[PDB]
Amino acid sequence: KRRLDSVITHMSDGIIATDRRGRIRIVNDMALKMLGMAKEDIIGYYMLSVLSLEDEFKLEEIQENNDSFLLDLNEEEGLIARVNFSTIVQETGFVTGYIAVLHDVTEQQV
Amino acid sequence: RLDSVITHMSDGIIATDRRGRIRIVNDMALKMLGMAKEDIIGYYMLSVLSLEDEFKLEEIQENNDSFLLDLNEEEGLIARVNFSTIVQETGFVTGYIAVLHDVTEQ
Ligand SMILES: [Zn+2]
Ligand SMILES: [Zn+2]
Repeated sequence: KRRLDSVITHMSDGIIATDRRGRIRIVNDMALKMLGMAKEDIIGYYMLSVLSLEDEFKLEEIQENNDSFLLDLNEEEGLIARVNFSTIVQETGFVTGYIAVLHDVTEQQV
Repeated sequence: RLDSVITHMSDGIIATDRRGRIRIVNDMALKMLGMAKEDIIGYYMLSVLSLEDEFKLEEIQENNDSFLLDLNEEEGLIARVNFSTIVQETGFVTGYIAVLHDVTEQ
């Protein structure tokens, strides 16, 4: 996690944070609305499976500096999110978790 | 295959269906284009970008090059445009993405 670019975040963003093993342990309400899912169907499940990426992408491929993935989060309700993955790291460099920031393509700024 | 693509909050974004017709466009893309939403939605992305002769949808998947476009008349804006595909679990395309980078962008 050398640059902060992939943790640039806005208040309308969906946030997912996982444990050491990539299982969702934090998910904010916006992420649940983007995903059309319930917190109970999310907590403890694998982030990459919930994001429908488990067969094209694995945790090992989340690098120190990642770019973004454009995802169709809800085809049933026309939502494109640019998705920024990143590792969480303690004081000596070791991965303790993972982050997904879900940016609505149509999100606004000032 | 998942395309990884560089994006910034200030970039214009255009999203299209399988036919390449614009369905989603953020406010920044409309500012860069200098065009109104209702003249953009449902029109061909490559027409709105004036590439219609020099680029084709079929080239997007396999292409890696980004292109330099002059975008706004009596505003004269230069953008770097990156093309990629939207692909779901199956592995089959649901549309296409245009990312518009202002060249003076930091
Ligand atoms: Zn955002
Ligand atoms: Zn940019």
